[PDB]
Order: sequence, then C-alpha cells, then structure tokens
Amino acid sequence: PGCVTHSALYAASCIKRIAQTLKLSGPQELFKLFAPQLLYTWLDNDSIQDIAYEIFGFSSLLDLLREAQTEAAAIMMMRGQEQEVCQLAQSLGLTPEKLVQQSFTKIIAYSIAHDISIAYVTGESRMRKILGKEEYLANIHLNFADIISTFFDIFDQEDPIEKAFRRDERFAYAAETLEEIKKLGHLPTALPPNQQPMFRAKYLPREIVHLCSRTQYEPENIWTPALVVFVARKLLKTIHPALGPLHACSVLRKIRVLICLAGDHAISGYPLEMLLHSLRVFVVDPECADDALGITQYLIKRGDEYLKRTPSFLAGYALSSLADLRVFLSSQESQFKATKSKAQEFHAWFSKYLAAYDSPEFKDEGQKQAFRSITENAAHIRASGNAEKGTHESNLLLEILKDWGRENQLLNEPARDVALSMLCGVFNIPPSSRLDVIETDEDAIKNGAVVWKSCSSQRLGGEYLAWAGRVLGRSFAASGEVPEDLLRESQLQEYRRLSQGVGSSEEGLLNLIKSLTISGDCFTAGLAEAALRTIVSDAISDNDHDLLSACQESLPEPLLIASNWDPYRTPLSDEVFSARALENPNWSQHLAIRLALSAPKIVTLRVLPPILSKVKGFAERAFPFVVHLVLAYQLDKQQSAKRELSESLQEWLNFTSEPAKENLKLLINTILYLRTQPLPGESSIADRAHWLDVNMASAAAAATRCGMYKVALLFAELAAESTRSDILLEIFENIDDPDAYYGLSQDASLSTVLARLEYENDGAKSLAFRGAQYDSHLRGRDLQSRQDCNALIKALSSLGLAGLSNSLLQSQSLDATFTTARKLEIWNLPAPVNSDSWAVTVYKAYQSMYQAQELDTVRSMVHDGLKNTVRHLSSGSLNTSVLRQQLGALAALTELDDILNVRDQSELQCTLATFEKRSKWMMSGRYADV
Repeated sequence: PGCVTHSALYAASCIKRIAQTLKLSGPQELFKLFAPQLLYTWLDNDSIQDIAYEIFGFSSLLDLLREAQTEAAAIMMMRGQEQEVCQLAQSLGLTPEKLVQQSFTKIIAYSIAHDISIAYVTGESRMRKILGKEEYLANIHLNFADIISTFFDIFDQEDPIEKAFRRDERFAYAAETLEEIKKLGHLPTALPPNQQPMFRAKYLPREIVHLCSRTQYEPENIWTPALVVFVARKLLKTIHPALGPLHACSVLRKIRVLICLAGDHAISGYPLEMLLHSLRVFVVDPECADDALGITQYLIKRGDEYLKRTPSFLAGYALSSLADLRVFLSSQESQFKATKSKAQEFHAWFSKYLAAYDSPEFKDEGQKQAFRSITENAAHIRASGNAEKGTHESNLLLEILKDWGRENQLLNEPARDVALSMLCGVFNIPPSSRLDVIETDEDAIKNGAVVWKSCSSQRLGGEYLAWAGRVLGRSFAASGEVPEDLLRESQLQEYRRLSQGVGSSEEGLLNLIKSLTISGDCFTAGLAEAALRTIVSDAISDNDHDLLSACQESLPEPLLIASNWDPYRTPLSDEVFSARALENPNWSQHLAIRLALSAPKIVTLRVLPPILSKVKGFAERAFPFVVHLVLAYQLDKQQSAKRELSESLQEWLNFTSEPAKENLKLLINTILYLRTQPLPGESSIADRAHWLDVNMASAAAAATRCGMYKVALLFAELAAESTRSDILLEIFENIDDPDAYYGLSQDASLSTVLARLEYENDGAKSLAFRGAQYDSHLRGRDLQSRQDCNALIKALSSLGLAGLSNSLLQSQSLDATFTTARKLEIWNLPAPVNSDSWAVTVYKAYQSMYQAQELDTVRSMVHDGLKNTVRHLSSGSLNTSVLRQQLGALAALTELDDILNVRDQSELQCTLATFEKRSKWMMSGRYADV
C-alpha cells in the first residue's frame, strides 16, 4: 500500500487471514507486536494521518492512534517532527506536554540511542524545551530503570561487541567475561538483522554513560540485583512463540551481554539462581541450545562460591536439569547431531561436578547422602521410570518419595513435578511383588503416605496409578490406618503452614507470592517478582516494622536484597455480593478482586488484582488472607466489607446446589480461618465472632451439606452457646466416633430403637424388629415393605447368613448383591462397568480368577481393580465408612496378588507368616475393617 486505494484492499484480507491461522485474536494484534518496524518506515518520511488504518482491522484513525501513540511519538520526536507531534496530540484531544510526559520513556531512550550514532540539535534539547530543565530532570529521575530496559531492547548483536568493552575505556571486564562465556560454548552462526530501530552495538557503553552523567549515578557501577532481574525479565518477556525460533536465539545473545556486562551481581544472589532456572527451558530446545549450554556452564563454573552455600536450590535444579537433558537425549539432521554431542559433554561435566560437591551448610549428614544418591542416580537414569529393585530409576524415585516426607527436605515442589513427570509418564510396574522396591508391609506402612500425595496430579500414567494403588492397599491392611490426607475436612492446617511463625495474613500472602517466583512460566514469575519488588521497596521506604518483620521471615535473604529498589526509584513499567453468584467457577476471583480494590493503602493488597486475575487457582488459595486483611484494615473506619459480606452470607449459606458446593467449602474455610485470628482489643476468644456476623445454625447446616462433620459439630456447639436438633442427627450419624450417636435425644418408639440397632449394626436383635416390620407391611399391602426388605438384606449381610440374604435378593442393593455372590461363589453375574462399589471390584477380580486359564489375565484384572479403586479414592467426597471400605478393598486385591505370585514352598510359608503378622494388628482393630 505504500493503486493505494485498491491494492490496500487485498492486503486487508491477507493480514486478516494471517491472524486466522496463527490464532491471534484479530489483526490489531499483528499491528501491536509489529509496531516499531511499521511506524519507523512510514513515519520516517510521511505523516501519521495518512497511515493505512483500515488494514489490521481498525475502525478509525484515532483508534490506531490511541493504541500506538507511545512508539509513534517516540519515532517522531527522534525525527525532529515537532508540529507532527502537535497535530497528533491535538488530534487525540490533549496537550503536547502531556503526550510527551506520558511517553517519556521511549522518547528519551530513542533520542539518546540515536543522536550519539549521528552527533547540532539533539532530541533531548527538545525535552528540555517542552518540559523545562527541571521537570525533565525529575522525569529522568523517575524513569531510570525503564530507560535502561529500553536501552537493552533496541540494540544489535550481529557485530563484534567485545571491541567496545575491551576498548581502552571505562570497563573491559565486560569484554573479558563475554569472551570467556563465548569460549565455554558458542553458536558460531548469525541471525537476520533485528527489527528496527536497532541501533549499533558499540554504544551501550556510551548510552549508559551519557544517561548516568545526566542524572548523577555511578555509571561505572549501576547494577544492583533489582535492576539485573528487572531487565532480564523484560528481555525474556519480549519473546513471543509466533515470532519464530531465531528470536529466542537473538534474545539469548542479548541476555549474555546483560550477564557479562552486569559483572558480579548476576552470578550470585537471587539473579544467579533465577537466571539458571530461566535458562532451563531454553536449554531443552533443538534450535537454540548451544548458547544456553554455554551460558549455563559459565554461570555454574563461575558462580560456584554461592552454589556451595545453597544445596537445596542446587539439588532441585540439578535434578530438574538432568531429567530434562535425559529426555532430550532420548528424543537438519546434521545440525541436530552436533547439538546432541555438545549436550552430552555438558551432561558429563555436570555429573563430574555434582560428584565433587561439598557444602559447608549441609545441615544433617543424612541429607548429604540423600543429595549424593539423588545426583548419582539422576545422572545414570533412562528416559522412563520403573519400580524394580536395584535399578537407577527406582532408587531415584524412592529417594524423592523418601525426602518428600521430612522436616529438612531438599527439593521444592516444581522440582518434584519435573522428576515425577519423567519417571511416571511411561511407568513400568513389576510383575511380581518380590521384585518391587516397596515389597514388605513394613516398608509400605512407612512409605505409604507420600505415595498418596504423589498420585494427586494428572501427568501420571496408568501403570503408575496401579503401582501406587498396590502399595496403599498393602499398607492399609498391615497398618490398620487410612492415609492422613484423605480424612481431612478443613484447610486450616494448610493456612497455618503458609503463615509459619506468626499468624498474620501478610506472611501468608508473601509465602504464596514467593512460591510463584519458582513455579512460573516466565510471565507468572514476572508478576510475582514485580509484586515482591514493590512490596519490599515500599517497606524499606515507609519503614513498616510489622511488614518488615513479615518480609524477613517469609523471603530468603537473596530474594530480599534483590527485591528492594533502594538505589533506583521504582519505574512506571509494573455483581459478586449477591446470591446466584456462588455458582460460577470464578466467584472467588471476582470477589477477591472486589475486596482487594477497596483497600489501596495496604500495599500487599494493592498488587494482587493482577495476580488474582491472571494466575489460575490463586484466588482460592489466597481468599482467606485477603478477607482477613481487608476486615482488619477497616476495623476502626467505616466497616463496609463486614456489612456486605455478613449480609450476603445469609443467602450464600442456605445454598443447596452441586455447582455451588466448591465455593461453599471456601466460605466455610474462611469462617474457620477468621476464628483463629486475634481481633485487636479483645478480652477473650469469644470476641472473634465479630469478624463477620454468621448465623451459626446456617453454617452448621451448610457444613453438613459439604460433608464437613467435625466442622459442622463445632458450628452447632457455637450456635447452642448463642442460644442459652434436626441437624444434630445428620452430624452424629456420620461423624467418626463409636459413642457420640448415643448422646442425642429423640422421641422413643419401636422404629427409633430399630434405627439405633441398624446404626449399631446389631445382628439378630435388628433382625427381630425388622422381621416384625416387614411382616406387618407385607400383610397390610404397604409400600414401605420394599425399604424393609432392603434393611433386612443389609442386616442379613452383616451377620454372615448369606443363603437367606440371597433368597431375599432373588425376590427383588449393589454391595449386598455382589458380597453375597462372592460368599456363595456364584461367578456368573454380569458385573457393571465403571462402578464406585468395592464389592463389584473385588467380585470382578475373583470372577476373572474363575474364568481364566492364564495368570496374566488375572493379573491384568487385579491391576485394573487397584487402578480404579485408587482413582475412586482421589475423587474426593467420601465419608469415613466408604473411605475405609475402599481402602480395605485395596488390601484384599493386594493379598490376592500376593498369593497369585508364589513360586515355591518357601514363598508360601512366608505368605502364611505375613498373615500371622497381620493378625497381631487385627486383634484390636476396627471390626468392619477386619
């Protein structure tokens, strides 16, 4: 387009289709991520009023103007087109000085990068003319860090760059270090010229010096860790998966320059660890690997004085990186081969290094051996994970699962989610149980709780679920006790773990955010680090002793020094309250934002709305801390959030629904959490009922709906205190205590005594009362006799009289049908598929054992049963009878699998001895489970 009237029509359809193929929501996107090069060539010689706005899918010239004004004004003021800027402004509708102060970052960055590549009138003199020699200095004082970011964005690398640094001028350590890095590894290739403006590369040492001289900083030393992390994250952010794989290689050149120019601040402290973690994803990339491997080897070899003070990060990163290099090795061609060789050399170097590693701050001597085992195994593993004894994958898996449960643990969560995703993607389950690594009951009771925490992700295959199931089942029987993860109702333990040390919501939010700087995707970590930098900066500024104390104890020391922007001031680059809103899956996120916006003076709530809206599942984890922070803030002021929340609770708690159950759990956990936070100016814990105004009878009913019986009982006791029995019956039938049910008073009759006898699981005593009812309802042609028959079958199944219950079933439950079938050995029932009953699962395994001629159809049916039962346990809402029954099923399938796999007489006798050993626990265990 640059006839023009008509040719620029076919270009409206192409750029329309280029979007419809690269999955970018419209062509205006393609104008946004290609703004500089488009404007730089057009505005170079023409106005901005004649721009072909109709392309890219705009509607009027002013919309493109409003979208691209910053880059537009930047280019114009680089080109001395003042009256152009004037017309641009007076076309937007505002004044030139405002439009020059809003877009001041790019403008100074460009007008400095350019006019030292030319060297008459400048582009800064116009800044001192439109703004005055004082507002200009104040602005250049506000936007320093942003200006350094923009200096690192618009600059080239297709050139000898180590000449300017090593040139006999200010700083040559930059070139020395750059040359060393490019010796430890280098892509000898070249790339296309970068998107303009792209000034030359022998100007960074001069642009920075000029700028510092204009604002009295130490141009010889400006790099604090805040600035290093800021700029490196800006760079890593600027990439885009659409712009092709040479873009990443280019940005890696720029990052190596930032490193070798940043001196020592970027090979120790938080920049070191963060940069390594970021260069993890780049390493496992076929197109851009050699540069990442060189930079990584440099950072590890040089920053080794620090990696000896930090064995936790080193262990986590070592495991993650050796796992990532293992899959890469397993998975034109000549170019690929060279990359594989270099990568294998790097892997060997890493193995030698880790084998020669000693840290003074290795706390216990056992941890040291755990580190040594993790490394010496991960260095030799294969691309898949198995469970057979003696092999490397199994030793590593067992070491991860063993470290998982401890007080001083090595790896962090994202460092387990990368090793447990390689060793469990294609898992290999041993045939027998004598080759397994968790083979004995003695070890399965110990390692039986972490295996359940392991199988709660979705990157785990089938064979791994079947193995985890075998072990859980084996442990249940020998231990006698269900895993402690399953039988937890409230989330208060997790909330208390977050705020470790003091019970404040600021420590909770700080730990939650600090948990994102390690578990992000180069965009989440960016928001987390920006939030931390603003929070710590404002704490060091306003000297909040409270907030400072919260920061010292939540953030480690490296992430604390780095977060404070002491040298450079922070640059400018960083209805729900009504019913029926409880049912959309974003209630918590909208309500949390709505609450956090109402308290701007709290810095910890001011930086949340971005993270609450972008990150997924963050609002549910941070909801109690946000509610408490707001309520505690406006305690003496006008209490608005209290009034709104306590008026809506009257409608939210009386909400029976399936889609609203998961937000109702979060409301109950927020009420429980507020009960543990001391209100200021209280005499007793009885005043913690004034955070909100909850009707405790409604909360007790709601907690009963969600399956929260101990929480429901606590709320029912608080309600009774407020007074001084239809919900107490539902609580007491289901709560897990043998004797509590009998404390409840209800009106007497033969029916109620029958109800108590059927709760009690009595034998002949309930058979008498049920027989009487059943006869009296068959005689009177009553319709309840059906239910009576059901009750009778249940009773007769709890006695052991299988023949009588069989005859009662054939006169027309699921558990009763298949329990009776299994006891009488009737192996021809058609068993339903995908059923949540344990009797069906156990029945199918024994049936298949009847109708089969080879052991490896029976083993497949057993393993399918373990896998299904394990999935069922993970499904969530189960009482403590169904839960215990399901775990018992697992124990029966495990014993079945144990006797199927005996080979000689000695194994038979060892099985028998195991039965005798198990008996010792059974003598005192619960009766249903025995």
